[PDB]
Amino acid sequence: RSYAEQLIDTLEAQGVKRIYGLVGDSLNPIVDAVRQSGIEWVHVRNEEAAAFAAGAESLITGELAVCAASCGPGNTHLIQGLYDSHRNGAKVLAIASHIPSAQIGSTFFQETHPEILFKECSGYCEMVNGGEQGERILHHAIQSTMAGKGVSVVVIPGDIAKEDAGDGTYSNSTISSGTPVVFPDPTEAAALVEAINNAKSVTLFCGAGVKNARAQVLELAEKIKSPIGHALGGKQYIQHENPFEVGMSGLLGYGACVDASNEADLLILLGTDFPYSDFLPKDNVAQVDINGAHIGRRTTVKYPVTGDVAATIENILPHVKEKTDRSFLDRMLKAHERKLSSVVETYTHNVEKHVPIHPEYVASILNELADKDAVFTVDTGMCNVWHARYIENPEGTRDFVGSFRHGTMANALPHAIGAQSVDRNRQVIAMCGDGGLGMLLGELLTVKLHKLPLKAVVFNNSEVNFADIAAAAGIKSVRITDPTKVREQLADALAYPGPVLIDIVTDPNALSIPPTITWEQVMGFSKAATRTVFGGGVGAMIDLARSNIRNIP
Amino acid sequence: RSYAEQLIDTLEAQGVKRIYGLVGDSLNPIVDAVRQSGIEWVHVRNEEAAAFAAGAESLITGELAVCAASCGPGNTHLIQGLYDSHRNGAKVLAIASHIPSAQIGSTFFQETHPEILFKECSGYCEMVNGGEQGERILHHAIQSTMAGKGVSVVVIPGDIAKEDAGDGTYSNSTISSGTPVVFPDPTEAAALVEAINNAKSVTLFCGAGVKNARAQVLELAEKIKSPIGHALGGKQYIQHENPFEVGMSGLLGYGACVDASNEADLLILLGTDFPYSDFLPKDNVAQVDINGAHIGRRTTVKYPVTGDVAATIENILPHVKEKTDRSFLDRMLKAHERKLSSVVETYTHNVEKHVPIHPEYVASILNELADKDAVFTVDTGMCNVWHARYIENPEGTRDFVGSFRHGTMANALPHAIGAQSVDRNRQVIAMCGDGGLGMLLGELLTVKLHKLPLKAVVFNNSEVNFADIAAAAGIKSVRITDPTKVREQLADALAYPGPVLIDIVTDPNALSIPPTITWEQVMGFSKAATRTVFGGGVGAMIDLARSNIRNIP
Amino acid sequence: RSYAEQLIDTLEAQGVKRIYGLVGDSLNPIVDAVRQSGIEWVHVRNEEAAAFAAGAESLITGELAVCAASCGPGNTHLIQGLYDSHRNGAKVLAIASHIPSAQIGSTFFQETHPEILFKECSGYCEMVNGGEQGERILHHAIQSTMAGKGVSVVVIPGDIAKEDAGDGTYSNSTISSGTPVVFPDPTEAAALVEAINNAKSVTLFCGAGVKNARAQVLELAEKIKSPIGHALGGKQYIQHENPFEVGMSGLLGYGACVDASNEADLLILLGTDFPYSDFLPKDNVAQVDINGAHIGRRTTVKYPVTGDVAATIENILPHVKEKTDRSFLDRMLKAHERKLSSVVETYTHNVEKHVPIHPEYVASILNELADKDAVFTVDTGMCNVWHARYIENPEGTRDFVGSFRHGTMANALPHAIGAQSVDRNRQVIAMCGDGGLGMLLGELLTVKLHKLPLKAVVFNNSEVNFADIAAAAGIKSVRITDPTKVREQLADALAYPGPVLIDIVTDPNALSIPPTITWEQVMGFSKAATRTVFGGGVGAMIDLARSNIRNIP
Ligand SMILES: Cc1cc2nc3c(=O)[nH]c(=O)nc-3n(C[C@H](O)[C@H](O)[C@H](O)COP(=O)(O)OP(=O)(O)OC[C@H]3O[C@@H](n4cnc5c(N)ncnc54)[C@H](O)[C@@H]3O)c2cc1C
Ligand SMILES: Cc1cc2nc3c(=O)[nH]c(=O)nc-3n(C[C@H](O)[C@H](O)[C@H](O)COP(=O)(O)OP(=O)(O)OC[C@H]3O[C@@H](n4cnc5c(N)ncnc54)[C@H](O)[C@@H]3O)c2cc1C
Ligand SMILES: Cc1cc2nc3c(=O)[nH]c(=O)nc-3n(C[C@H](O)[C@H](O)[C@H](O)COP(=O)(O)OP(=O)(O)OC[C@H]3O[C@@H](n4cnc5c(N)ncnc54)[C@H](O)[C@@H]3O)c2cc1C
Repeated sequence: RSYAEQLIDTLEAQGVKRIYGLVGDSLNPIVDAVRQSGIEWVHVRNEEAAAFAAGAESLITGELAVCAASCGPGNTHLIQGLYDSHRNGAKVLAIASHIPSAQIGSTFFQETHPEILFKECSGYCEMVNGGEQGERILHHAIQSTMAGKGVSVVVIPGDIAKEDAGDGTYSNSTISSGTPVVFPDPTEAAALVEAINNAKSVTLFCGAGVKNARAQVLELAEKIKSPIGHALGGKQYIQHENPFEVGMSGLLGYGACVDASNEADLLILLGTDFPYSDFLPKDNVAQVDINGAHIGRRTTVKYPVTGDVAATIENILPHVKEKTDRSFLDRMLKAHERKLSSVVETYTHNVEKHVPIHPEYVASILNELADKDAVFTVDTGMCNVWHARYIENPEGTRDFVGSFRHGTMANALPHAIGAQSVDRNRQVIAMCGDGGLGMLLGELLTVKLHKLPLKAVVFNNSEVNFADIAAAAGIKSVRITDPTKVREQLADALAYPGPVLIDIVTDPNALSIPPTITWEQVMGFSKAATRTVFGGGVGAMIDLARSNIRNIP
Repeated sequence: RSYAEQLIDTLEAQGVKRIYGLVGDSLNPIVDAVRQSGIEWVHVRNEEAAAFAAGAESLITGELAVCAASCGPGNTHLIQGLYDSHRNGAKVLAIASHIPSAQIGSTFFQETHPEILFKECSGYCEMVNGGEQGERILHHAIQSTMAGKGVSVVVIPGDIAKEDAGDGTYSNSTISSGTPVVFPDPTEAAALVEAINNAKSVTLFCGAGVKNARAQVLELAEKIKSPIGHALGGKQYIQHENPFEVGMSGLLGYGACVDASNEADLLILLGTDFPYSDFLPKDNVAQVDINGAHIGRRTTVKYPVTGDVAATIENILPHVKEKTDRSFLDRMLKAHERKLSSVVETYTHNVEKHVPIHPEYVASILNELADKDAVFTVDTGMCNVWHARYIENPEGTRDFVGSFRHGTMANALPHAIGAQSVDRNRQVIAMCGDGGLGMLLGELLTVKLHKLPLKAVVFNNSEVNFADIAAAAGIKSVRITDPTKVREQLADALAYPGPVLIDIVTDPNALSIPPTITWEQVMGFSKAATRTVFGGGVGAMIDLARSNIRNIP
Repeated sequence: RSYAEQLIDTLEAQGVKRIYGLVGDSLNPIVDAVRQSGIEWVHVRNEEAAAFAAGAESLITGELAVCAASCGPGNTHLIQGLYDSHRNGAKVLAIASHIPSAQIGSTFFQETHPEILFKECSGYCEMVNGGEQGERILHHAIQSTMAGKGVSVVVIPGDIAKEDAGDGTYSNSTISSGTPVVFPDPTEAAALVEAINNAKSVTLFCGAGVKNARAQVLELAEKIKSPIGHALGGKQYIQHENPFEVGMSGLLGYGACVDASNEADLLILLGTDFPYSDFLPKDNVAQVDINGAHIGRRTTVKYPVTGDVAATIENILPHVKEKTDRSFLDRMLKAHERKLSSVVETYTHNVEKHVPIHPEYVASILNELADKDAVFTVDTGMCNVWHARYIENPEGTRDFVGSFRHGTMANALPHAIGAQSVDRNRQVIAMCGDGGLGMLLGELLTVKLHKLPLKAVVFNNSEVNFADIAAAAGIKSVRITDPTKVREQLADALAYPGPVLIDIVTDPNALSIPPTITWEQVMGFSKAATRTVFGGGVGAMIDLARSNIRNIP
């Protein structure tokens, strides 16, 4: 058998179910092996979508996901989605098909040196030079991404896919995909205990690193009476049913999070790399991170701790003294609810009758009507504001995929294609901005071909009729222009048993920016301390804020 | 004044009229300086289009063209178009806006290291670290691309655009954009004279390097009675009104070019880097190239000559003896016309009544109806076959832009946006494949915004209604399904004074591939000598073939 | 036969006589093929020396020179010498032996990715992946460096050297190594003519680009009565027998060059990339360079010309008007001789009796005693000052090799090993600094092994006895401590028919630095205009200065 056959057999034995990619001639031997296997080829019409779809699938499943591209220009289109996947921590293998080995170094038709292009967006990237070495580096690529070291790329000269397979020595191996339990160094954990016991008031600020530490964070918060704020990456895990909830920091922020973080005697950063330093205090900060290289990237950290959040809290809890004074927690919960109530009153008074349709009204209804376990994908831009302030996660059963770190546009539909491919019976909603729809046609043609029943909600601030474009491409569509019809039309679109594009004509003057917000602040290089956020209201998060006030002892 | 103001003033003083790009927040100071200048910002809705549009503009004008992108993901979208522009020899400066200098090295939001990504697709790529150094490297970037050394990239941390301008020392300089006259080394030129005088029969094979050498190539051919064949890059310059015409080599080839090249006593490669070595002889070859590093890249070369084609022929002509025997030239001209007549008879007999519409019928009519000075842009894929075999260049007044070397898909509309922006009164036709239309929407929205009257001819082998999609995006469209209506409907679409999308439903089974053509041959790594080309007919080129037979003495 | 045999046969057929390198196990197949060939392996004891020796050989012969290194750490030692060779324009091929192809991508023992390390110090660098492709990229590497495009590197996985040779298609080719004749663009040449005719006074400032243009530069100078100054790279070609000589600019400078350059109505930079902009005027400058990308790198250039210096002067001379007024030339020649006489009087009055020995006294005697056709190699540091101010080139028959652009230390003995290997009957003098002798032992052991009769002149400012070290390593040595014995002892050492190390105890307080020279000026980032040079005298150059005054009409 050939190396193309061995590559596909190896992926199949490891549980890979799909490969995303646009087929080109250099991939033909690999596509032929996939056709004879149990793996499904997912044909993306835009080559740039393949790596976002694989990234989104891996984020949903926790398992390896795979994308592929043809030689030269083909694998150049992997770069954006691989930066996004790599920064998001998605476990992706990219099969970068390459020119024939005989043409390397001759400035051949389509020739590139793909190893140079993926150096920053991967943990492992090597070229195959034969079947035996190709089997070996395929193992190393999978083992590197499954051990959490980043995206992996295997560059395969087209002709070598047809050469003989290796002998099986590396494909026979079991991949380590376990989660080690990382306890902190006792000296660092003792310094954190002392910092907490010496502080009269503590605030916890959580990011994506608290994903598997909800119970420990909440147990710690109840013991020391600490308000809990979050970065955007931690919103989905820690905001829901949180008795200590004080919102989010940054320009898309809300509530008393910036106040609680800067007024507490001690701030504890838990599993976060929140980059907007002008919102963070410097006086007295602790930071717990599983990657020690991340500690102190964003502000002065006096109590650094390398370790897992859950294992670190479990280790310090018997030595942390109970704080009976919750004056600070009560003050912050009250200020939090007043801040949310104030932005609702200032910006969304009688928003249900606003014409053209207010996007915040759409987001509020969308939060109510979407399924309790829906996946939301979020296009970079204004949709990040609507997700942050209106899309909630009751009981933690929704999933959220976006380009929160790499910040690239037009990611929602490619992410949704991967997320929807995991389970066709699960609802997937893609929040799309009209500006991020220049590549819409290829995304719709992929959705139509694979019958992926995702719901593309377009915040149309153009005038372009996206409902007519979707209908011409063979996709069911609806156009919403009257605010009194949003609930009815959205409920009917979300109930459609198939792919739908929902074209909602929204008000282009929605983004409210206070006169004090500068270009330096927007760009993230303003030094002066700030508590200023973009204008606009908030949604259903106010219900938890209000129950937390009623439950104050 | 600021460095952003100085950058725009410098480009404006050098004759730059447009900057192509998608505006993002990191570019705001530069966009503000453009607004107050005589330069027009051309807003591309797909960021990937900017570098193709600049590349196409530079190929048409011969002058500097400029594209720009916002930080991180933004300048990652420049890569495809910059590889294409760099390989095509287009003189492009890319303004790669970058994250704030204070965040470099902190894994900030959107952070990339753009210097690593452009190393292979540029001749110069440096980062600005202040206003004074920024003025200097802007000069060096422009001087490098104007001297023919490749694409140039200037990476500008967003905050530095607002810092003070340099003192003018480098912006005050005159750029050398001249064309030196490169005569060959007399020893190399003497060896070429001897090779020609010792050969009884000679064939010339021309590429893009004969652009300014038509008269010299034809004068040499008449003196030694040599058939003249071409690579695809040389078709536009040497095929028209050529009394020695014997067609093109490679799988998209036609006529007796492969026979004449391999049967002549001496083959002279003139200004070509044709990469399909299995079509080239090895026994006795000369090669003239202005870049000595390119000589002998593709086959055995015994008579290498570094120099300009026109200056080299002028230098050797007084020493080359007149060949009175034209038996070989006559045999090749006769075989050439029989080969063209044979493929017309085999593949396009009664093609005017073929249903669904034959793409070769569309291409033939398009060649007749398009203006004598039209620009054609060619989408990579089947449109390369139709351009090569049907779109002619009478009197050399048409221009052709495609991704002939980098071979990336979806280039036709981005190339056409740049070409059309040069002169709105000049016809621009974009030959689009239905597979290369996943990014169509953003291209149409740019064309609509700037009122660019290009004609997008879509070879629709899908069923998708692209005419309805174009009409929904606010673009005039027509749908052609009946072959007897192609001439009338195409003539009316080409006459429309504005942008039009022409959706032509064509036969998806057009590509004829002989059973002997292997995947190795398609991929370009088959070693065995070949004369086999893809099936299909040829167009109006047969008229010149037939006049050349009538003019045989 | 094997690819190792084919590589050596190919180099041998192209006239390669030596390969410099330290043999390691990964090179064994290549070393075995060299042993059975006419090529000599030159064993360098310090692997870092190999690339400097090849660079020096190529500078002396004008032909390809070759170095080799073993895998991993071995080819890492090529980098310094390859930056030096690449910047000096030496035509070098480096054979970078690499780990076995089966281990690539496995973090094997000694594994590196050598392609990344040579990107800036080469014009071509590719990896061999088989015998056929290896033959092809060997051709491309040689053709790139012989066409003047920079150093070339061929990376060869150790095991592939034992695989079968390619079929000969590329090794059968003739390499283009000719010198094209580059005439300027007539528009640029016309602007240069106008600038010269409108100026009342002109100064020419020449660099290494005037190597083959002495007669044209001197003919132009006589016609327009222009003083001729030089950068250090042009000293060896234009200073000797020059009736217009006005010295050198920069901190190591001398004479009226800075004055003549800044006081003339027009400055013409001819074949120079002199980097110390604070010594250059900005008001009215022309620049002629064969590489257009270099034009205007260093100051404002209003009259840029891309072209060869000799061809450009030949083209403009019939249109340049004769200037009969030589008031400026006479004033500059007089000021030049007064400046040289003044530094001799200020710094070297009675230097023949100075104790410890003055290095300027050593340099003056060395200039007199060395052969008329000697090669001088110059260690970076104080030896650059002594070469610049004391080592002359009567009739142009001496050669000079140094690290003038890359500026790396300890280059003199590795450069001298390559230069001496070209012709054992030609005198080679290496000017060594005591600080640049930490790697002396390996250099002496190579010189002893190959019986290279070079003369290592050590300016010993330590106390270390280098004569005793050389004697212990088996090399003839002499120690000079008395200034009255320098002439006699140096004459006897230079006459020794074999390698000699001459240990001269010199005064460590020789470097005179005026109180106005700042660290910014030493580092090359001071903006203010300057005419200040380091203290110290000059040598035999004063004889030409004085004859030029006597010959003033
Ligand atoms: C248009 C736009 C606007 C934005 N505006 C904002 C804004 O106003 N506010 C905002 O908050 N964000 C904003 N973001 C996103 C922002 O740039 C950051 O990506 C985000 O704040 C980071 O969230 P995080 O810290 O949860 O995740 P990450 O940056 O991924 O950090 C997670 C950290 O947890 C660590 N970790 C992982 N697992 C564990 C574990 N088991 N134990 C311990 N540590 C662990 C990781 O090593 C890492 O350091 C914006 C994004 C976009 C696209
Ligand atoms: C789908 C597809 C299929 C293709 N199939 C074919 C095919 O079958 N046949 C085919 O021919 N092409 C084919 N091509 C294109 C092919 O890959 C090459 O790009 C093309 O053949 C190169 O043309 P060229 O030699 O004219 O241009 P280039 O490769 O650009 O070479 C031009 C040469 O001229 C030299 N030069 C420039 N100016 C001068 C001067 N003044 N004097 C001297 N030398 C000078 C340059 O240094 C260079 O070496 C295909 C492309 C695509 C997208
Ligand atoms: C310790 C130290 C101190 C130094 N101090 C000084 C100092 O004070 N003064 C000084 O002058 N140097 C000094 N140097 C060297 C300095 O850094 C430069 O390397 C040197 O001045 C450059 O000389 P150049 O212009 O002749 O050569 P290059 O920089 O090599 O420039 C040659 C130019 O000629 C062009 N060219 C080549 N062939 C042709 C042709 N046929 N026609 C046209 N153009 C052609 C090339 O493209 C190039 O642009 C120092 C070096 C060291 C190690």
